[PDB]
Amino acid sequence: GPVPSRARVYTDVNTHRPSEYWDYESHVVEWGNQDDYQLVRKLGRGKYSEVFEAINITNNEKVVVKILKPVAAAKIKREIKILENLRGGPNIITLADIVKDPVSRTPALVFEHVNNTDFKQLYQTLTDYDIRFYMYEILKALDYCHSMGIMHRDVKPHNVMIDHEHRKLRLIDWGLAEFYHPGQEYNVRVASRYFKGPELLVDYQMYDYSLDMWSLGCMLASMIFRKEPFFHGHDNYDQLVRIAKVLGTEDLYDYIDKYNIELDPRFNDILGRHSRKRWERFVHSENQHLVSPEALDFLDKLLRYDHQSRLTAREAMEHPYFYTVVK
Ligand SMILES: Nc1ncnc2c1ncn2[C@@H]1O[C@H](COP(=O)(O)OP(=O)(O)O)[C@@H](O)[C@H]1O
Ligand SMILES: N#CCc1c[nH]c2ccc(Br)cc12
Repeated sequence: GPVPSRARVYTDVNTHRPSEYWDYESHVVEWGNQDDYQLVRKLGRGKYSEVFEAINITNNEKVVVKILKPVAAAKIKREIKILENLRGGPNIITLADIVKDPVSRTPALVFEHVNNTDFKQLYQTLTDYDIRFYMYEILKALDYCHSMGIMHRDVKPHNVMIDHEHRKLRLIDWGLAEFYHPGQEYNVRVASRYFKGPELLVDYQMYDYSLDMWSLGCMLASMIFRKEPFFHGHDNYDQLVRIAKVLGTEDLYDYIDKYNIELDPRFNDILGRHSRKRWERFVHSENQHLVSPEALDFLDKLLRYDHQSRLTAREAMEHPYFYTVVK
């Protein structure tokens, strides 16, 4: 069957921490006062929660309340444990409180509020310098969570909040985040379609932190090339074909051969034969202002089929693309 894999960094983090750190099922939730929060307006609803803007009446400060939908209790204790483990880390959203919602009878997670810049405005107006600056800020959050033995598994632009006036970034939505344990087989049904790594698309379960680096590369490619999304699959199968039209099929077959993966036979009639395209193929007069040889080299080192061959978050921070960013 498939050849096993393990991360090339932070392999041992969870074995050297006390069991209390990663055994989220055993964690006893400390409950706050639901009356401290007055809901103001609904911001959104997803598959797993309803999100509200609220006010903490003990300090008149704005907060965001995520009222979880009735779902596997294991998923909720996992998100809480990850948020508590990462609290105070660089650019990680702060979990302010946990209360029992009186209406839903389910947990409501209370987060610090971010006066976030509209997503469309960020996509349309961030400059070359701003993309480098904010990518460096995302890498601080990713190296922190990876160093803490956690993979986000849902890196995408709507999960990165920016308050552009204050040059403040936060990585949010840790509901798909998981503890990395070497040799563990994970569910491939994670991440959003356009940001799914090849490991998920070929059904390789022994993945690691490097899935987040693929997702980050998809975000960067969309931003620098002005193509939303960069890999625009009609479904999870066509998603791999879209990747193969850029990275080529030969490196894809070498990847599946290395890990002794059996490709779904559904791919035999749709994958075709493609050569790798040079990154300059995607440059045009409307994205030239965001492209540089350092941006392309950095992107090339994130967007690799072999998850073990991608830059780690800490190696990425060393890249020349960031030399211009004030530190
Ligand atoms: N900490 C936060 N500060 C400000 N807005 C937030 C915060 N967390 C989430 N939001 C906002 O919540 C809104 C609704 O999210 P939603 O689509 O319901 O999420 P999910 O899919 O996780 O349920 C989004 O527009 C997002 O920007
Ligand atoms: N794509 C897009 C827009 C966007 C939302 N959050 C971001 C964080 C960093 C960078 Br760089 C871009 C974004």
